[PDB]
Amino acid sequence: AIPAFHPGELNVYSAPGDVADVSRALRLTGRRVMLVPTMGALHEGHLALVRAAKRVPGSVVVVSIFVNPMQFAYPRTPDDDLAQLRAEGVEIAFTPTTAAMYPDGLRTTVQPGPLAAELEGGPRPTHFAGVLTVVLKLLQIVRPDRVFFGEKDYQQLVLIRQLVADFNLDVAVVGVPTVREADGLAMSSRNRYLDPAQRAAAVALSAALTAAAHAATAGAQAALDAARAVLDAAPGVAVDYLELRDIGLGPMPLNGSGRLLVAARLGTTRLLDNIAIEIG
Amino acid sequence: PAFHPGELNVYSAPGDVADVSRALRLTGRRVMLVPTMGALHEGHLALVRAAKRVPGSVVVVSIFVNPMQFGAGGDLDAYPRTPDDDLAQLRAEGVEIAFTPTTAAMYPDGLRTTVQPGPLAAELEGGPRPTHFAGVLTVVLKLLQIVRPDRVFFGEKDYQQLVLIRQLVADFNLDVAVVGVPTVREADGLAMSSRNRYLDPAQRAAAVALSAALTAAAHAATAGAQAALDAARAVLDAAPGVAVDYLELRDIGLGPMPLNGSGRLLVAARLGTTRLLDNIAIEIGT
Ligand SMILES: Nc1ncnc2c1ncn2[C@@H]1O[C@H](CSCC[C@@H](O)CO)[C@@H](O)[C@H]1O
Ligand SMILES: Nc1ncnc2c1ncn2[C@@H]1O[C@H](CSCC[C@@H](O)CO)[C@@H](O)[C@H]1O
Repeated sequence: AIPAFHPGELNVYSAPGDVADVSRALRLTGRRVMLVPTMGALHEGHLALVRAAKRVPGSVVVVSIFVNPMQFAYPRTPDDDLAQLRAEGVEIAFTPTTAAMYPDGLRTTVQPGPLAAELEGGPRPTHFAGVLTVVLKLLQIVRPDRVFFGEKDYQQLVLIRQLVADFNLDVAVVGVPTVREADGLAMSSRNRYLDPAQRAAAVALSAALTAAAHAATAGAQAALDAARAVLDAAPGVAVDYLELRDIGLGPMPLNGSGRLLVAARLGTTRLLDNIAIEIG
Repeated sequence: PAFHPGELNVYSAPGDVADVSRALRLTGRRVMLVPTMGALHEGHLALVRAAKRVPGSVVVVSIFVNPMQFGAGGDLDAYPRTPDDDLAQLRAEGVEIAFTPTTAAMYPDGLRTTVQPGPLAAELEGGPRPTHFAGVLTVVLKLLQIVRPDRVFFGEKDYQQLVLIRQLVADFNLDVAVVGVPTVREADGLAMSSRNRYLDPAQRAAAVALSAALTAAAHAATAGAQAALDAARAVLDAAPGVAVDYLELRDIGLGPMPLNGSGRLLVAARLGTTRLLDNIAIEIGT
């Protein structure tokens, strides 16, 4: 017997089987199930995922809130997150416990391809296994038609595309453009940790990337050099990498579409950003 | 793509069987999946029959000699391929779908994202072959995603493989029921296997010691674990030219738990270059 679902209201489920049964029943009624995976502490960046999901005709939006210990006190405002979702007209929140997600501990897991050891995988060599493992599980629990990820974490988005292709998953992966503060800083929960000198310096990540994207008419080296100049003008910004790659994060082609990605530490706060680049 | 019912329909393209499967499921039919590497014998046909008896089912039998679950050199080229016989057997069984993918269609990016099994995969069959079960669970995952069956069928013969498939399915919340089917045996007890064709008359005669030892142990087990294990071992010791790789008594889930009353006794032995497996349910004190 299928759990209670009240249309037009926020329905919250903590049991994987409960959201699974409702998702299945809803799909049979001709809803298209959209999945928005989050780790809570929702800002406008996450709302852009929600709104992207909402605009699909027939959508019912499932937002998972689950702090996945496998990809690591993280920020935790449960009541506030649910209010944001309620305000957005999301009808399903999925809020499992760790015990619910991992009843048998870490046993079978996803091993990502080699890209998981590069870029963000340098400092954190197991982070992406954690991500792909919990993503695969949510996909199987919820069985969405489409799943939504922000372009801000571009490498995560690329690896999710690889997970979906590699395991023949029947879901469309949708990347949603980065939401930015008024000065271009990519929205992130971490931003609140920056002191005022750090927050002023943080602007150099996005400024560096936009410079590069416009410098790119003069070629790949001019793009990279323009980006480095901007980063070089910021104090207290320790660049971990600044790398131009093709859109699938392979080596950058001589001409064509690429992505430029940057990561930097401002004190104890690590920030990432990335931008589309067209070479020449 | 076309699907003619009451006939065997062979699809090579994953997209083709995916479309047909989905179409069938929407029309009411329940999809049964029986994954094989071909070279079918009566053991595989019990799997088919178990699938076939599920009411309203359509049966998909996949045939794919999965390069990822083989080590080098060596073994992959040596696995028997008898596809004419296979398809004929499936037709004779009233199976409606054979799925026969190419390596390129399954591994267009080579080994990129893969399944990493739990620690069980390092044990028993995994000992000499530490990448073996990653290969199996990777292809089984992909098959379940392509075919999206209601239930998937595996033999008890490869009992550790069954256990790990159950782990895959639990751990990744796969929406499929795993059905284990009892081992089909020759008249004397020899567990049916594609490997048996590599036993000459003498080795074939000796090979009965595997099932003899396990059934003796299952009967001796009223007298406890030591008695069960020592009975099996005596039968194996008395068998000409059987080299035992392992004989282990484990809990039914094979994992980080002690044996109590209920267990599984598993044997692997070499007859010349041919490596044979068998296992049996054990009840201690029963
Ligand atoms: N500023 C932003 N703009 C757009 N998307 C964003 C932003 N900030 C965060 N997100 C997006 O919000 C999601 C964060 S939680 C991801 C869960 C996954 O790891 C599995 O556990 C992710 O899709 C970010 O890329
Ligand atoms: N004698 C038997 N009785 C019952 N089932 C059997 C027997 N012999 C083999 N099988 C069963 O036939 C299947 C072999 S193909 C497994 C495919 C996997 O590695 C990924 O490609 C397996 O379910 C055996 O346990």
